[PDB]
Amino acid sequence: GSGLSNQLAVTFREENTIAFRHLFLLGYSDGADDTFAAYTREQLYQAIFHAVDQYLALPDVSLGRYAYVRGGGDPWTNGSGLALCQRYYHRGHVDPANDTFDIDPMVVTDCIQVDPPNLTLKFHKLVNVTIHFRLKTINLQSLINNEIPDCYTFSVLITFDNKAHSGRIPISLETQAHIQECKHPSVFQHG
Amino acid sequence: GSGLSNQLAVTFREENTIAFRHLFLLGYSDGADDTFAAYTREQLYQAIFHAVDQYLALPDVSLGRYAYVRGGGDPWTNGSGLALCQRYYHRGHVDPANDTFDIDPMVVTDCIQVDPPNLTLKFHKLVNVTIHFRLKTINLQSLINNEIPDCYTFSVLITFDNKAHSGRIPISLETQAHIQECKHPSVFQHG
Amino acid sequence: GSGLSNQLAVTFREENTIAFRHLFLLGYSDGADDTFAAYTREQLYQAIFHAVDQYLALPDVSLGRYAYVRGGGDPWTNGSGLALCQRYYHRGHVDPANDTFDIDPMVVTDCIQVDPPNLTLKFHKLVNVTIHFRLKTINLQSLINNEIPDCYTFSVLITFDNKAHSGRIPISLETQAHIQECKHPSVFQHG
Amino acid sequence: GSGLSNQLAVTFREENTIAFRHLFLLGYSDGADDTFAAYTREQLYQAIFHAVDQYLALPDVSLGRYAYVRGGGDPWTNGSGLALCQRYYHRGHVDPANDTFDIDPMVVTDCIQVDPPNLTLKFHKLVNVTIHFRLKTINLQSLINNEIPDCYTFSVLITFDNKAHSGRIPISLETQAHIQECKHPSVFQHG
Repeated sequence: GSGLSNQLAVTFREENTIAFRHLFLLGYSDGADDTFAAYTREQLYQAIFHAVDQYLALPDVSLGRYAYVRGGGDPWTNGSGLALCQRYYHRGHVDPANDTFDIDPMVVTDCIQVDPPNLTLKFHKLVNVTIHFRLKTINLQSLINNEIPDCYTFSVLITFDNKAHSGRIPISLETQAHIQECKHPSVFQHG
Repeated sequence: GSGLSNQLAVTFREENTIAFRHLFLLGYSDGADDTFAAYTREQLYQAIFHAVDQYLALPDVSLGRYAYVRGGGDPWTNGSGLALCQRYYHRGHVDPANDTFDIDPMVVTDCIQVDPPNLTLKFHKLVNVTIHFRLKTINLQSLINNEIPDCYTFSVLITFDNKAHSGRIPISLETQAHIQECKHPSVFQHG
Repeated sequence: GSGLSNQLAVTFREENTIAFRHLFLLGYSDGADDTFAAYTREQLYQAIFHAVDQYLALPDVSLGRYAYVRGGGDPWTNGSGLALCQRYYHRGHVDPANDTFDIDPMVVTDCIQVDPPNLTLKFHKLVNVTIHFRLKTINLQSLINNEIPDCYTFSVLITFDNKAHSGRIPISLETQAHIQECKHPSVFQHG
Repeated sequence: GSGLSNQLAVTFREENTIAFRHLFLLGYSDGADDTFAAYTREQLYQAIFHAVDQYLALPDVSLGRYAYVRGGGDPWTNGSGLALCQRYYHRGHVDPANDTFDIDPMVVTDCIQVDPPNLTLKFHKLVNVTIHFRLKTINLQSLINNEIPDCYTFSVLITFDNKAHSGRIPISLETQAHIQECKHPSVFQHG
């Protein structure tokens, strides 16, 4: 009943999240979560594009059934499903060879909008790169616990964090889950 | 003698089972048991077919000597060695884009019979896919403990579980062992 | 001095042994010792041949300097460096399909001799396959502890164990070390 | 403030160091630090060259911004960025086949100088091979803790250790960090 309903819901959120890591993170394998990172530019660009591409090809490859979500204040412009954002110092003259730098640390955010069916990164002044998108899905497992399937909206955030400017960029994927009743649920139930 | 006979028997069952995982599970490696899963359709189809194909090519690749078993009530029709079954909701209209669904949760089981020497999966309404088959083998190790080799029948069940409808499908292989005396065992024993 | 001399010697034996596993065991990686095994015939033949071939190509690929050893009662015939042995039941009619077998458990050992610069395995009656060879090397590290380098003879035994007849064949490599003074050691030592 | 400043600095040093391992060590993966080693000559030469080449291509592949450093007494001749050194016994006649050796254990160091924009190893008398180079970088993360970015000089030492003459050559990368104020730091800071 209820204690089970909660565990099933948490489990549903974790399983989807694990699925998202395998689908969107290039070269991801279980147990690699806090070491997973990019070390070269090619790796980073390959990781960034693979994630956007897997987002576009989702209906054709995923074992789940997800609906795209469009709109919202940040940072999806209208019509937008995926936001590929770039944060860097407004001014970042960095010259270790002469032991100097000149910096305006105000952070600028450039975001590219991608609507569900090119990028020039600023490495020396890059704070980070994020990929934001939402996916909706029905929680069918509920039927086993004799409950009406729920309506989930997963907010997915992939972060390529360069805040340490260490030559190592850890990559992570996190999800927030908004749960509500579906508009029209119908489960035939007599026999 | 006897305490050893039991441990040897358990060990025999576990070793065969581990062998089955390496032979029938595509991409399997030790220590991956409870994380092993499919995340895309291609992976899933590739996993399903590899298992059936390895079953067909068994006599030509295995380091063991297994005999195929035919018949039985469920779910082998007569003449059948391997049953590839599919379980899905009788009715499963699932539309997250419009927050609705319409479901008849009665489970339907479609099984394909494969006789020892094409598949269309229903992802949005798929409960699971199973592969059932039996293999017989002689337990020769018994000779070391000065015992007459036993006759084992291994019932193998491979499950691709989609009950969580999470986008992640864990894959597992389990075995049940039926043990009995062989019809005619002969071990020359004088010298 | 002496406590160090012993640890250095043990360490020398372990390092060489670890090196032997990487050189002679096909697909070997650290930490895989008690799970390392073959599951198909191709794997097994590929493992067996790779070991013999690496033995033949040793002078051209190893980071160490090993001398081959010839002779000895078992199982090197004279002129022999490597013995590839096969043990199987003198008689092993094994027919699980009809639940019978007929066995003469006397073990027969067929060994092929390979002299430092084809195989037909009996799977259903195979007890095991071994590869035996000896390598000599000088223990130079001794110089650090101000000692005269030692003369080591490593007896290497690789076993592909099928005694469980489980479809799984664990593969292992073990070494015995015979240590003695070298015939003529000379370490210039004035400055 | 200060407790954070220290942890951030230590973390900065560790992250850069981890980055160096992924960039310069051929085939490196996390968690492999004390087992990482070469077992054949090809592996060793491939490891040595990959490290030098990655040093030369650094500006084009790294996610960080490093400046090369030239000069210094040991072992960079002037104009030198990378020193590829070789240490071996002045005299090392090693003949295990006849159980003898003749050695002059005085160590000779041959170093090749590489200036930022062929090798013949002596395996039987090789003590080790080292690769020494320095890289400078600005510690930008400091801005988060409202501090002026620091000027770091990383001294990188890669060691291919053959002192055990065991056939196994462990490979490691270590760093020393020299920290000082930058010549001219400027961080605009009003708004």
